[PDB]
Amino acid sequence: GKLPESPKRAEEIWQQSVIGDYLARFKNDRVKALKAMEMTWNNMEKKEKLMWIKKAAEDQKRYERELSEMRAPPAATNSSKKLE
Repeated sequence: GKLPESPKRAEEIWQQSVIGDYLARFKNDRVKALKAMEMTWNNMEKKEKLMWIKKAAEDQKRYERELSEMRAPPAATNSSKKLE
């Protein structure tokens, strides 16, 4: 495929999700944002971490598809195929 996108499951769904409010607080606090997010993810365990993945992994699809599509003229019909 492509390039559509490429979520990132964990760091994607969540980072973008929080980093915006984390970077916003200090207006470029990223330093804190990255931690507040990193830590907060690891201290949690598989709970957060694993699940964060699926959020953007669940979202990653859209985007896989963008690509694949391409190549998935079939990967679209002949798979990419549909194809069943």
